[PDB]
Amino acid sequence: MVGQIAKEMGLRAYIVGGVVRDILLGKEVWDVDFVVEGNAIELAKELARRHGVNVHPFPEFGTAHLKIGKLKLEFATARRETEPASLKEDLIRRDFTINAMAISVNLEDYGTLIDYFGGLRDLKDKVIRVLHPVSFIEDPVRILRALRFAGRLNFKLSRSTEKLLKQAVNLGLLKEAPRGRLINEIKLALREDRFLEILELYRKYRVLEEIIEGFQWNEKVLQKLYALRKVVDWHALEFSEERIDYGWLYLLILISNLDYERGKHFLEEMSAPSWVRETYKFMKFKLGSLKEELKKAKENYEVYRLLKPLHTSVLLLLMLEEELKEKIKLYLEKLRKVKLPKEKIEELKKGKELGERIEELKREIMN
RNA sequence: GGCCAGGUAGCUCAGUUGGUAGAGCACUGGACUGAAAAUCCAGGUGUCGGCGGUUCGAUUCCGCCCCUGGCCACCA
Repeated sequence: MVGQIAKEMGLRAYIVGGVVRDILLGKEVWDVDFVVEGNAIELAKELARRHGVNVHPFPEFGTAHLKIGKLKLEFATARRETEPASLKEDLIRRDFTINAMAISVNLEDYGTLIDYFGGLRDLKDKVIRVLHPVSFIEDPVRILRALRFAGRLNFKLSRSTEKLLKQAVNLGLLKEAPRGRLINEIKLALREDRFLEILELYRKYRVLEEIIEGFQWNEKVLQKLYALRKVVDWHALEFSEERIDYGWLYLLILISNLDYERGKHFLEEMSAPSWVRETYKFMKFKLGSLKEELKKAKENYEVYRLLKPLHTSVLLLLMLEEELKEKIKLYLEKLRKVKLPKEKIEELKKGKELGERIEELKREIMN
């Protein structure tokens, strides 16, 4: 219908950017971005009115948003900056070549890939490539993005792009950029499954030292990150129904040896989940004594006592220890499995004494 | 879209080591009246958002959604 409405209005609309990339990468997404030559707002309004759905105009931005089923559609007028702008002009202002392509929805040429800068080739050769030298200078946030992309798609930075990147951070543009954009970029990054690789690019190009204050790289933290990777693998393998957000753990490991002030400040800027702040504040002090307690553990019931109150995160942190690993595993796939029949429980009930008694019975079963 | 709170009666508001819920004004009922109100006795003041899960047991622990408000990024 889009090419039809566009036909009627004498306009040209195209699918654009990341979406196109994801399409070419065989990834399906519910968020599609259109670029219209001519008024995009009217296109969106007509579309929404024909499908009979609510529409959300933004006349100052020149863009509109509408949802059809699970599809999320964003229409945007072609512009030359961040006279009518040509498609080519709207594409030239984007970050990397793999993000620089477009696909016509117009009825006559429909299905035709439009590639000006050779984004198809770079996608073909697995290349993260900036459109112009000045790129990272314009938007320093791209610095992270490139890395992020290179991590997820497992692409490589072109020599041009790499040189310009190193030069971009060397000029300290990372500190000058808006804190919010950067922080959000990182928040995106940690949600990747390949986020570890991204951290590797982060360490390689030394961007973390600029954004975080007091952060430095060493071997212990790195090995901790890999051990965390393995633990995450196993946990997300057998216990996968119990999954939580893993990237925050890697973040915690990164900020572990940091001062608590800059740590709480960082988690504050990062708007981390409550369980993340809890796990961090618990890790900063109590964790040592907890480990020392788990070392003194003999009976299984004491282990149950020191463990069960804690969240999954803390346990995943305890799996870092070689000595504690089999113990925590034993706690997970074994130590908690149990129930009690009717008559017995009825006799157990014959206040808090019911709970205490049940605990006495459980510790009677364990040891 | 991420996060933070706030979610408690009809309205306005507190409540942590999980263990049997509260205030101020409206609600019914009766004593009171010619009727009404005040006031007295009292006692409804409630699946403490919705739904699952862990637990003997969840307002609480966790997960997914609902609403409102505020900080935030809002194309790539």
